[PDB]
Amino acid sequence: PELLFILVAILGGLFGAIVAFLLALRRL
Amino acid sequence: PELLFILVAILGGLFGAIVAFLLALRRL
Amino acid sequence: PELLFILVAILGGLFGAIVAFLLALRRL
Ligand SMILES: CCCCCCCC/C=C/CCCCCCCC(=O)OC[C@@H](O)CO
Repeated sequence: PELLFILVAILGGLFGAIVAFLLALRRL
Repeated sequence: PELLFILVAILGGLFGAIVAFLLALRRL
Repeated sequence: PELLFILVAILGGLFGAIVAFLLALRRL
């Protein structure tokens, strides 16, 4: 179950980076 | 503990995208 | 060990953000 929780953390970081990009476009 | 794990994973990706953007502005 | 679970979540989240930043960098 260790590797699966890593992908969850990796997928969450992938999601957070796109949120940072969408918030930037919201300003632009 | 599960909610905090996915939270800081999203915050890590949210924080990593901003630092990379500031690293990108350093080029140009 | 609730301390190191959060650290790997930060590492996994930062990993995901760098993935997306280089993933979107390919599209250009
Ligand atoms: C704890 C931090 C709180 C917010 C601090 C805000 C001030 C510092 C920086 C502000 C601007 C951040 C913008 C960040 C925008 C998201 C990153 C992005 O778009 O990357 C992809 C692009 O480079 C295109 O390939």
